[PDB]
Amino acid sequence: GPVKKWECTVISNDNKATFIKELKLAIPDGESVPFRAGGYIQIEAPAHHVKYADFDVPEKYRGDWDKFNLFRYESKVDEPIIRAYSMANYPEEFGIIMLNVRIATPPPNNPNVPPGQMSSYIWSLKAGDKCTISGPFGEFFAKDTDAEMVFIGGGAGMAPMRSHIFDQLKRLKSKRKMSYWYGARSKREMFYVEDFDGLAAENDNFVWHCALSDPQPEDNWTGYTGFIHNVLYENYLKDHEAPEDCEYYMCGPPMMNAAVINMLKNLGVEEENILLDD
Ligand SMILES: Cc1cc2nc3c(=O)[nH]c(=O)nc-3n(C[C@H](O)[C@H](O)[C@H](O)COP(=O)(O)OP(=O)(O)OC[C@H]3O[C@@H](n4cnc5c(N)ncnc54)[C@H](O)[C@@H]3O)c2cc1C
Ligand SMILES: NC(=O)C1=CN([C@@H]2O[C@H](COP(=O)(O)OP(=O)(O)OC[C@H]3O[C@@H](n4cnc5c(N)ncnc54)[C@H](O)[C@@H]3O)[C@@H](O)[C@H]2O)C=CC1
Ligand code: NA
Repeated sequence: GPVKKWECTVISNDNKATFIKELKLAIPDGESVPFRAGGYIQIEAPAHHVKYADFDVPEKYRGDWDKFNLFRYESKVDEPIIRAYSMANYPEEFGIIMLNVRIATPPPNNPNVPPGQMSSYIWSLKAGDKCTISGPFGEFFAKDTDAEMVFIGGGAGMAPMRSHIFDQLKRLKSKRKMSYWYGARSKREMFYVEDFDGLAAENDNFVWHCALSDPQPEDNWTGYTGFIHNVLYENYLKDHEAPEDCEYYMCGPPMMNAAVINMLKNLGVEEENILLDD
């Protein structure tokens, strides 16, 4: 009754990184989900059986798949399932839902356990497939203030970061000072580069930076390296006159969230200015 549902068509489902796919969904009749940036939807899947060997993984991203023999895996799901995924589009990107979905493979120290149910299903989807979503939901919303904003994302945590940043600069026409600090493992794992480069070129109040935590020899990389929290500290927060006056929004793997939070507390940032999704 109260929660709305849409039967969507898959527009595309391309790899954006070795272990991340961008699922793009078309909403029926060109309508839009009435969400807020930072929110999420629930995807549901029927019973199914999929093989990793059938995933479309481009050769550019296949290196670690071959290296760890990840095409061995199969996922057998006996009953319908449901999971949450965050919108990577912002609300005025009408008619679509964009998601960034990390494949949850078996842990390497435990390789024979079942692969992740829903991410394996999503990775099997191809253009033209149908996909049912409900919502929207969420609580990871921007504060309505004039404070400087610092966004920290890592890996698939890109999704709500993109939603938030575009919402501020395009829908809200914000003049707030904004920066985005994004951690990727190596150059091929970067994505949405055109999106944020364009925003920074058009908005004097927005800048962004990528740090590579494991740069590869073929990257010819001369930018920032290491964990993103160390890069943000060294190149911006260390010398900030008043880091406690900023609002920090972050989404990354658990160990990135913990390192960022620790660093901000050590700088005297208060918990009300440190925001994560639940
Ligand atoms: C609000 C919210 C927003 C989210 N947004 C996103 C998003 O934007 N993008 C995203 O990628 N995810 C997101 N997530 C996480 C997402 O919902 C899923 O939890 C994730 O995709 C994994 O689900 P799964 O069904 O693929 O894996 P599951 O089936 O839940 O399995 C999880 C992992 O456990 C492993 N495992 C299984 N059995 C065992 C065992 N016996 N021992 C050890 N390990 C085992 C699996 O191989 C897999 O690695 C979000 C979650 C929430 C709550
Ligand atoms: N809860 C939510 O709203 C959302 C959750 N996610 C989750 O985000 C996760 C992202 O994971 P991946 O893409 O595999 O990330 P990853 O392995 O590619 O790492 C991304 C970056 O995180 C940082 N990082 C990683 N390990 C670190 C450590 N030990 N210490 C400090 N920094 C570290 C590095 O800068 C690294 O480049 C996924 O598991 C996904 O489920 C994704 C989107 C939204
Ligand atoms: Na700029």
